[PDB]
Amino acid sequence: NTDALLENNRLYAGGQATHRPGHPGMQPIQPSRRVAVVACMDARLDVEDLLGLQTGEAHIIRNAGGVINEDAIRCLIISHHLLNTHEIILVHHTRCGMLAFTDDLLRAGLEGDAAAEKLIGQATGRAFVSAGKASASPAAFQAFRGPPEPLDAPRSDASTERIAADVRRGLSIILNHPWLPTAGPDAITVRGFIYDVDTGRLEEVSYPGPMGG
Amino acid sequence: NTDALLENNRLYAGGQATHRPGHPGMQPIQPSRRVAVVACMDARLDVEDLLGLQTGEAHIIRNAGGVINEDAIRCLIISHHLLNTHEIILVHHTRCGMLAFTDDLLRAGLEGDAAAEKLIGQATGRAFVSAGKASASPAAFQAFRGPPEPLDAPRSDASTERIAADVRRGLSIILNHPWLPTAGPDAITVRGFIYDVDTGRLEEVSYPGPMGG
Amino acid sequence: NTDALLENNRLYAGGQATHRPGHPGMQPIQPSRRVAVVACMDARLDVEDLLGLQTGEAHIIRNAGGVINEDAIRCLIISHHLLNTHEIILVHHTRCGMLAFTDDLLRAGLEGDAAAEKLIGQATGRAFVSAGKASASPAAFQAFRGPPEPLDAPRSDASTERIAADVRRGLSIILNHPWLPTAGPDAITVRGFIYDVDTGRLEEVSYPGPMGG
Amino acid sequence: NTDALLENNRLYAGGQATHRPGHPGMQPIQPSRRVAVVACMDARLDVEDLLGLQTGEAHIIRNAGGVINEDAIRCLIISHHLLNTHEIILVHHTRCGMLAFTDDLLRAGLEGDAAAEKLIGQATGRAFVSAGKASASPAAFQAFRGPPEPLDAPRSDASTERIAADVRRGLSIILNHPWLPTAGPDAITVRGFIYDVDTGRLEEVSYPGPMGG
Ligand code: NA
Ligand code: NA
Ligand SMILES: [Zn+2]
Ligand SMILES: [Zn+2]
Ligand SMILES: [Zn+2]
Ligand SMILES: [Zn+2]
Repeated sequence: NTDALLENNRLYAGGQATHRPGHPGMQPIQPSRRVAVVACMDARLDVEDLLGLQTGEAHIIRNAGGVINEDAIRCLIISHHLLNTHEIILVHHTRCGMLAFTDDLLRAGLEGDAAAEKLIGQATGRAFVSAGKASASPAAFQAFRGPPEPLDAPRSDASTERIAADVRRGLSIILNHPWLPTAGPDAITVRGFIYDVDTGRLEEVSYPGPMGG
Repeated sequence: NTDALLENNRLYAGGQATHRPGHPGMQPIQPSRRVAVVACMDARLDVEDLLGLQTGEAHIIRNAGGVINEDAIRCLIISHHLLNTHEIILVHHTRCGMLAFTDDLLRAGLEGDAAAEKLIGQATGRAFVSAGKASASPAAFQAFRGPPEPLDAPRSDASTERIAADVRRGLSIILNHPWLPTAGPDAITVRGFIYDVDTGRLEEVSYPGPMGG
Repeated sequence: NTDALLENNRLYAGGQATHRPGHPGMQPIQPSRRVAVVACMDARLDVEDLLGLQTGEAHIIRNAGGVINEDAIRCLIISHHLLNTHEIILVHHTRCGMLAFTDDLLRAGLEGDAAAEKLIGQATGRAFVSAGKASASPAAFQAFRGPPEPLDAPRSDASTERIAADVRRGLSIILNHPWLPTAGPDAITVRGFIYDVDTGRLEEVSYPGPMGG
Repeated sequence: NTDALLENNRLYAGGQATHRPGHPGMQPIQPSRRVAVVACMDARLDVEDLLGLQTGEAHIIRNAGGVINEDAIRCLIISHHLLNTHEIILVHHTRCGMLAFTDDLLRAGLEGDAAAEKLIGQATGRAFVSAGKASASPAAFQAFRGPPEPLDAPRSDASTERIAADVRRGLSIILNHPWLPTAGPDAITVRGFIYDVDTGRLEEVSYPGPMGG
C-alpha cells in the first residue's frame, strides 16, 4: 500500500489529484487498506488527498505535530488490535508549528508570566492573552526538540533534521511499545515521512537514526 | 463558518461533493477559516470532504472516538493560542468502534488474561493476540460509557444517546478547561455533531445535556 | 535490604517499632539503601515505620492505591537513573479505598450525573457534591479491577486476590517498561507485597501470576 | 491542623521528635486530621516525622519533586471526595533532584543520544546507561523550570525561588482545577512550604506569586 500511495503523492505534488471527495455510501468499520496514518493537524495537510487514499481505506490520526504520544498509541492499539490494520504511516511536515515554540514558554504564558505572554504574541503575530492560572494538563506540549525557529519559516536543512528526528523518535516509540506488535504473526509495519507543504511531495525519513538530542 | 459547512454537508449527504482534492499550492500556517475540527479517526470519515472544507482552512484533529482528552486539549490550545483559531467543531459518528468494547476488556486482553484475549477475538472477528505484559500507558482507552454493542452495529436510539453524551462531555471539557478561553475577547466557540456514516449527514448534539452516566 | 525490612516489619506487627522519628541531620540525596518503595497514600501506612526504614535510606513514592502508573514510572526512572537506586518494593494494602469504587461512577458524579452523585454519598458516608463539569484529567482513577466492595470492608480472600492482581500488574509494568532496566549490569530488582493495616504484617505477592481480569 | 504541625516541625528541627513509630492498631480509612500532604519522594523526607503527624491522620502523597501533576490531582480528588479530607499541605524541599536536570536531557539520554548519556553520568556521578529506545510515557519528567544546578547543591536564594515558584504553580493548579472544590461548603484549603533538609525546618511559600517563568 505505502508505495502506491507514494505514487499518488507524486501525482498530487505535480498537480493531479487522486482522492474522490464524495460520500462513498455504506462501508464497514475496518479500514480496507489495513493502514493507519498519523499526521499533523496542520490545515495545509489533507491526508487522504496527499496520499490518494479513498474514504474508507485508512485510519486518519492527527494531532499537533503528528507526534507519537500516549493518545497516538491509544489510537494505534485500537486500530490494529480491534480493527485489523497492520501498516502505519507517519506524516510530519515542513513549516510545522511545533518548530516554533517551547513547552516552557507556552506554559509560562498560559500561567500568567507577563514576559512569556508578550513573547508569545511577538512569536505568533497575534494577541495572545494569558489564562492567568496553572494547569496540570496537558502535561507536555511536545514541541520538537531544540530552540524555536520563526513560525511558518521557509525550509532549511536544520529544520528538516529537527522534523526527521521527531519522526524517528515516533518510529522508535511504536517499534518498542509493549502493546504494539511489530514482529511475529500479528506484526504491524511502519514507515515515516515529511510532507513538504509547498511542493506537495513526501520525502522518507531514514530509520534507525538520531531521535532529537 | 459552521452553518455554511452544514450546508456543504447536506450536499455531501445528497451525493454532491464540495472539497477540492488537489494540492492548493503555498499557504500560511494559520487555518484560514479559524476553525478546528475534532473527529474520530474512523476511515469512513474524511473530515474535509464531509464538511466541504478546503485544504488550508481548518485544523483537523482526529483520534479514536474524536474524544476530548489531554491530547485533544493540547491540540486545541496550540490551535487557538498560537495559530489564531476561534471556533471548534466536534464530529463523533455512528457505528463508532468506541461503542463496542470496554477499557478493562482490552487492557486485560493485552496483559494476557486468556478469557479476555478470546472474548476480544469474538467481539472483533479477528485473531486478537495478547501482548502478554502490562503497560502503564495508555492509561485509558476512552471507550464510550456503557456496556458494549456489537462492533459496527446499525444505528439505534440507545447508541445515538451514548455517542451524544460523549459529545456533551467533550463540550463541557472544552468549556471548563483552565487554558481554553470560551468567554471574553479571546473566546473560542464550540458546537458538537454526530456524523451518520451511512447517510453522510450530520446531526447536532444538544448542550447542555447528560454527559454519559 | 528487602529481607531485613521484612524482619523489621515482623517486629512492627508484633508491637516493636524500628524507625527513629527524629531529624537525622545532613544527608546526601542518594537513598543510602538504594531502594524505592511505591505504596498507597492511605493514612494508616507509615512506610518508613512499617518497613523499619530510617530517614535517608529509601525513596518513598505514594499515590492512591500504590498503583504503578505514569507518575510512578516517572518517579522510578528518576530514582534509579539519576539517584542510583536499584531495588523496588511495592506495598499495596488491605482495606484500600481503590477496592470501593469504579472510575465511571466517580467520573459521572464529578460531571454532575444526579444518580452517580447520590450513589457516591451512599458508598462513602459523606456528603459528596458534584463539581458539575467534565474534565479530561485525571484520565483514569485506577480503581482496582472488579466491582466495588464496601469502603473499608474487612478482609476477604476475594479482596486479597483483587489487591494482589493489581500488585502483579505493577510488577509487570516495571519489568516490561522501555526505560526501566530490569536485566543486565544496570538492572533494578522488584518485589511486591500487601500490608495488612490491622495486623501490621506484610505478605508477599507471587509473580508471575494473574494481573486483574 | 496546619499550625499545630508547624509547631511539631519547629520541635523536629530543634532535635525533638513527635511522630510515634509503632503500629497504631486498627483504624478507619478516613484520615483523622482530614489532611492530605503532597511531598517529594526524597529519602531525607519522612513526612509524618517532619510534621509530627501520627499514623492514621493524613494522606501522604509523594512523587519526584512533590509536583502537582495529573496523578497528584487523582490522589487529591479521591482523598477529598471519597475520604473526606479538606486541607492540603504541599512540602517541596531544598536540595531537590528536580533542580538538577532538564526533561530533554534525561529523555535524550534514555533514547540513546551518546552526548546526553555521557552528560547525565557527569551530572549524577553514576554510570548512567541509555535504554536505547524511545517511549511516549512518561510524557514529562517535571523538572523545575530553569537551567540545572549541581545535583544536591547547597541552598541559594536562586534555588529557593525556583522551588517556591514550583510550589506556587501547584497551589494554582489545585485552586483552579475543575474537580477540586476550593470554595463553597465542600471546599478544600491549601498551603505550601519548603522543607530545609539540613535544618529540618519548614518555611512557607507566599501565594499568589510567580509560578516559574
Ligand atoms: Na480529506
Ligand atoms: Na514516616
Ligand atoms: Zn504541524
Ligand atoms: Zn469512531
Ligand atoms: Zn489504599
Ligand atoms: Zn526532591
